Amino acid sequence: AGMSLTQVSGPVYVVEDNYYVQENSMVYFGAKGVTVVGATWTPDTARELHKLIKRVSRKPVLEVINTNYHTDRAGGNAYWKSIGAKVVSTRQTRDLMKSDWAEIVAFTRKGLPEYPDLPLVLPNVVHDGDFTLQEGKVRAFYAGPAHTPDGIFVYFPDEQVLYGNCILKEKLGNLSFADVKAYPQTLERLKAMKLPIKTVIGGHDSPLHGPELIDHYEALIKAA
Ligand SMILES: C[C@H](CS)C(=O)N1CCC[C@@H]1C(=O)O
Ligand SMILES: [Zn+2]
Repeated sequence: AGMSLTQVSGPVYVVEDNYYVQENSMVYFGAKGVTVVGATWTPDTARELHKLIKRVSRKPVLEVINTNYHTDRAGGNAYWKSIGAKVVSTRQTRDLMKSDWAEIVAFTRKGLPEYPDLPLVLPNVVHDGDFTLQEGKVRAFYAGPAHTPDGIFVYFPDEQVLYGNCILKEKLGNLSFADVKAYPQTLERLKAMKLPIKTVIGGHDSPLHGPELIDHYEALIKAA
């Protein structure tokens, strides 16, 4: 399918969005409502994800998390706002989106001319630090700059799943916005947290990996 929504563990699902360059996002099906992790590429791709969500649960989509300011994590925002979902991010992500959205849209369209020239749609729930959703079962945190200055991780403690965002993935990928020297420092700060992790979901390439994906990418970026 153009997009798939698949259970990883209990309420924790992975989204494979095959539009444009494949990106993987996540969904958490909570008792009172649904949390989307990563807005997907466009308002149309967001609508496609919502269609899949409405075959699994009738509960409202409460919020979407922009895990960075880039088009693959924030492009769907207009759609999510249009159906009453809050758009959630860190202060830094919101700040960078405000200043740099035009630039990232232009960059995206250089490789993907078919990609729409999307207007800015900012997060409207903006956090000064780390934050949780779903009564602490969805835990967003910043461990430093990497693929972008602002990219965050999302951890699901009950299921021991870490969403890797654009930070963790199989291939070196795009380094145009990256802090290449900070990248391994951020991955080491992450590993120093000693989170129980059974599964890491890569934000690009094949989603399902073990905790070793962290060390895999760390080795790649040190050689870049
Ligand atoms: C389409 C490009 C290829 S460098 C891409 O993968 N982008 C552009 C912004 C979001 C995403 C990324 O770098 O993770
Ligand atoms: Zn990405």
